[PDB]
Amino acid sequence: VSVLTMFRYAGWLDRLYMLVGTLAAIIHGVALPLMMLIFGDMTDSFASVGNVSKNSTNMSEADKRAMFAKLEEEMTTYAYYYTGIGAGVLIVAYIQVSFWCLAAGRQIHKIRQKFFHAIMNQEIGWFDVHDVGELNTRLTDDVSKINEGIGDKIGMFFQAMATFFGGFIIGFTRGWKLTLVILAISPVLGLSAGIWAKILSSFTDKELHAYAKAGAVAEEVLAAIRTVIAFGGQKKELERYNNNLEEAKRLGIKKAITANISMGAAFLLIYASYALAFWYGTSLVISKEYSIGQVLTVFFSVLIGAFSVGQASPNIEAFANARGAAYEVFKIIDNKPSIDSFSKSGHKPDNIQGNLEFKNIHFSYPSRKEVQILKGLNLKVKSGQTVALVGNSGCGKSTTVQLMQRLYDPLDGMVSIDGQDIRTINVRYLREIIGVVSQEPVLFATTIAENIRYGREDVTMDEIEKAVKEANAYDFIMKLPHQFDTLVGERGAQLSGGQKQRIAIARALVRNPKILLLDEATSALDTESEAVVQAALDKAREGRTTIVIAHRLSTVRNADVIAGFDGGVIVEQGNHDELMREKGIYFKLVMTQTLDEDVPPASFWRILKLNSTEWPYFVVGIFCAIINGGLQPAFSVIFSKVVGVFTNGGPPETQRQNSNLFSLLFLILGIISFITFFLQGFTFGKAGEILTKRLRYMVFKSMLRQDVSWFDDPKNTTGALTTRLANDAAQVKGATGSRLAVIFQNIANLGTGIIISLIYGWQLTLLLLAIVPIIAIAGVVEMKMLSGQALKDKKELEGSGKIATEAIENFRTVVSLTREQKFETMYAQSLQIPYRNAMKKAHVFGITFSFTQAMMYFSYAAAFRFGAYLVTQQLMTFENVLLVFSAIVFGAMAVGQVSSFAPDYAKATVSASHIIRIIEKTPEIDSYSTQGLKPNMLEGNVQFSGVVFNYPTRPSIPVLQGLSLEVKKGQTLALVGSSGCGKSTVVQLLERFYDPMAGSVFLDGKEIKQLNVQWLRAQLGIVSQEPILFDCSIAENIAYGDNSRVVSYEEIVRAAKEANIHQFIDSLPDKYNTRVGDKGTQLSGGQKQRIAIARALVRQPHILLLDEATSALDTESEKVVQEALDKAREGRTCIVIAHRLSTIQNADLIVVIQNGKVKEHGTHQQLLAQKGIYFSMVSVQA
Ligand SMILES: [Hg+2]
Ligand SMILES: [Hg+2]
Ligand SMILES: [Hg+2]
Ligand SMILES: [Hg+2]
Ligand SMILES: [Hg+2]
Ligand SMILES: [Hg+2]
Repeated sequence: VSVLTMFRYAGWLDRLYMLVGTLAAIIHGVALPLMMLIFGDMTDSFASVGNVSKNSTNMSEADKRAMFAKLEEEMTTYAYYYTGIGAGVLIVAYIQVSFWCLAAGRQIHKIRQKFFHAIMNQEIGWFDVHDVGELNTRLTDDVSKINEGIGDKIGMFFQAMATFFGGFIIGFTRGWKLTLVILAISPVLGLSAGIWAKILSSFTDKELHAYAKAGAVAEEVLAAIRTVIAFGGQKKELERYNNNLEEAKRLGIKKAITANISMGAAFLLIYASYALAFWYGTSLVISKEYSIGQVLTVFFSVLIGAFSVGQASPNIEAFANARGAAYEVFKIIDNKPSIDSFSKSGHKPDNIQGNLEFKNIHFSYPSRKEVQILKGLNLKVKSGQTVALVGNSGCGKSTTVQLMQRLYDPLDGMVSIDGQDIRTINVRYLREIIGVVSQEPVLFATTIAENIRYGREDVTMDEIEKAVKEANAYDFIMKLPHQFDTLVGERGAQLSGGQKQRIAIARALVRNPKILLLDEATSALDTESEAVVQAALDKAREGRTTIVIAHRLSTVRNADVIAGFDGGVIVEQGNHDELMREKGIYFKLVMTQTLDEDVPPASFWRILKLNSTEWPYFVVGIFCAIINGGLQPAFSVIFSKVVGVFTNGGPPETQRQNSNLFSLLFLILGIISFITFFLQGFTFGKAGEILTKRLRYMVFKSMLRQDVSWFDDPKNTTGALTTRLANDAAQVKGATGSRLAVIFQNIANLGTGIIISLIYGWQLTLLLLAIVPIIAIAGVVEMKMLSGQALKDKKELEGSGKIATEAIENFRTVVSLTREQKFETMYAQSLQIPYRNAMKKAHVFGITFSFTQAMMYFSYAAAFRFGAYLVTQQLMTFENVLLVFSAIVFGAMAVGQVSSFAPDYAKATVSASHIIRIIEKTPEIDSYSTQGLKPNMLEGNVQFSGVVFNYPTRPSIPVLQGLSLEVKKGQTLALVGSSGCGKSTVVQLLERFYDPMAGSVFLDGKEIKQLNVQWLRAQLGIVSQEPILFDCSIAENIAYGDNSRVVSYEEIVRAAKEANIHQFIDSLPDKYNTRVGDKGTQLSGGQKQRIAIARALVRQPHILLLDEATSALDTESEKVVQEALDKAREGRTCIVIAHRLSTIQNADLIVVIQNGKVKEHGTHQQLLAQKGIYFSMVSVQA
């Protein structure tokens, strides 16, 4: 049910095609082991012919007859075998995949649409809670996981039955208690394998989790770097914790590693154990009873069974996951909560006109406990009027303006439109009949026209034309390029909020209501526009009855009535002069107011070269690698031997021959490998450890040392970098361990196979190598195309989903709801196309998969057939075919390798290239001399000449175009610019973060072009807007490890002293010892700046960069700090730059720079004397 069933609902000819495909799956699995059996009977006839071949030494002609007999005979049998099966799979494989999509396909389509409309209907809850972000995200993420859940489930079914029926059909049928010898030994061994192996496997995971914890404590902060570049470079705290925990769980999860290893050793040691009881119990039960050399088929086949239970397991996992996902957040999906609103049938007050009536309504936000903002409120408002709501402490005004749209049903009491109660009339209708314009005016990415059209679907540009013009929009929309068809460069990002807002008004204007709510509308907008905007509002509302809430008491006046609010609290109602005449709230408040990137450079064999660089040595590992390899073909022969030396030979000793080869198979594989792993995993794994550590280090310092427009002008977020660090070291480790499983698999498969290929008598050797390359080639080609379709669909769906987020992500739609389905509808179209395309690709997956299995039979058949070729009287055609199985199984061996161990190279090589380009870099500023700190360079006179520059992005021309100023010593360079850039760039430039594109500078005596950077920054009393401190105790922060500068206590005290942060230092728990506590949050920026300043005056500079420092503070913070910055200066030169146009008066040389070019300068009154620019600045300052 629900879980599983709801999970699998929706589907007539769906459910039917489904059960059909399941069936195909069934028969298919059954194919694999039937195929086993037949391999058996062909093999038996093969023994009989080899047995009499063994006898030989007699009637030659009867050998030519007995032989061409079974030859051509089983030759017929082989034919009908590849046939029956072969054709079989092709047909049914294609069928089970047609299961996959036909099913999941339609099933999701249905899902998809229900959810789209579902979300769009959850209404005010979809704001009430839900990250919304986390939502759309889940829309796609989950929807898809459902998909995988369905077609893979099919895969399982199929295998569930090749295992079930195999282990059965043969696991019993053949042997009658011998097949049980199977059941017995076999399933039992298989038991020890499953347990022990899986035991450690869980053990492994636990190892990996503890790893993860250590890796986070391997992270810490890595941002704020600007502050940290003027700091120097942590460099050692990072390494410290890094290699600490890493090494730890390195070798540790590396024991579980060398335990995954020790695990390969498990399953495999225990694999050859299989071989043990396998052959053992076999041989005994082959010299006594059931003497066939065909126990093979049986036991061997039951083995196939185990393997299949494996594949079945991952498929099942898939199912369950997709279930959990959909099903649970499906009740989140399907489910039709709503009721807090709806958008269907209802009541219709077509009387048009009427008065609003807020009657005795209490209400608290959706968040169950906040105060009932509307704490019992009554109000009424006549028609054609326009009422002003006046509040400030938030939480009310806006809200009544809220439910006046039924946004939320009234907690208690009620409201009435016209004369009926809001709740009673239908929504779509209400919402329409209620024009509304709030602050944030949002415009979807489209033409102006289309946005107004959103206001009203059907409607002709003649009406829009009217609309705009009515909302004074007609002018700009006309001069602006393209006209109404002009767009809106992705989101409402292209024009001024002023016009945005206007456009809106137009939108709502075509909606043409009878109620109009203006939520501060005009607000948060430039003054002049505010005018124009309110202007359009005016020409809009009187026709309509309107409730407006706002702060511009200036635009309040003309209120037919006002009401007193201020954070949920109704009081004084009435006309202006009345609420002023009251000298109450109105009057009161009235007077109070007066992460993408991927790069082309690869690294052909380079990270190999550099590999070994990132390497000490471990030939040892590669050593056993070679052995592991041989180990495999070895098996090929040891087995081929058994069967051989028992399918044709001398009677006595066959027990010892058996028994021997049996144990041989065990001791050999079992041990050798257990070993192989243990060892190799030890050495090579350790290579992964180190490589990754000495790597995270290498890279990190590369960054610390790096700098300049890296973060100075990036698109390499803190994340992108923490990312790089962790993920990349890992990956690379991968590129090296890979070179290892390379020499290895290599020798094994080929080398060994080829030698034994010599003993191959050129008729199979060749017979196969042709086959393996082709079937191998399939593995590849198939997976390839499978990816193409996967990604491309991700694209089409991306168009759709991208736009479905546009909506859900923009709820400021339900506002009008005049799009709803219309919306998700446009997306119904998009889908539509990717849907038809989906049915096809369904088919595709099928044909492909199938064709692969057809290769299955083709391969085998041709093989065994050709091999057998010519056994007329006993010729070069006999047992050797078993070594043929050896080279076929060889190709399959290497297959294990590609589909196992480290990341398919790839992502690892990519990651390598990446972390390599990053580790290469250009220090740009480590050491250097460019002076020798001469014991006189203390003057501190700053020189800026020519100074032309633009932070790399130069196309936006520079913000410094031919600049030149300077600053005497022990004094104060006053900086007053336009805004933002300019003041910053200057500072920086001194800090020589970015070097001027032309011209030069002299902190005193010579090219702050070429002066030793580290020293240049030795002196820099820098303190900016947003201070900051990494979490050391403030005593340490204070002690900002500028360099060798030791934590001079009394020094840190000197700072705290003139810092005036001492006020917190005197008492405040733990005093200096108090860590910034939680990275900061526990102290006002005022105190913070006190510390920053400390830091600085602790450095005992000579020059100072006071970048608008206090430009966000208040009273005694501001002031006291100016007292700090005060005594902080005059002892040294300092460019105090700011937007404190006021307190800037105490300046030595005040320069008025106009972004790029300096236009005014001199002393204050002298500047005013120069009535003009600086003047206007002071005249606006008022
Ligand atoms: Hg599919
Ligand atoms: Hg609130
Ligand atoms: Hg090895
Ligand atoms: Hg800038
Ligand atoms: Hg710190
Ligand atoms: Hg200053």
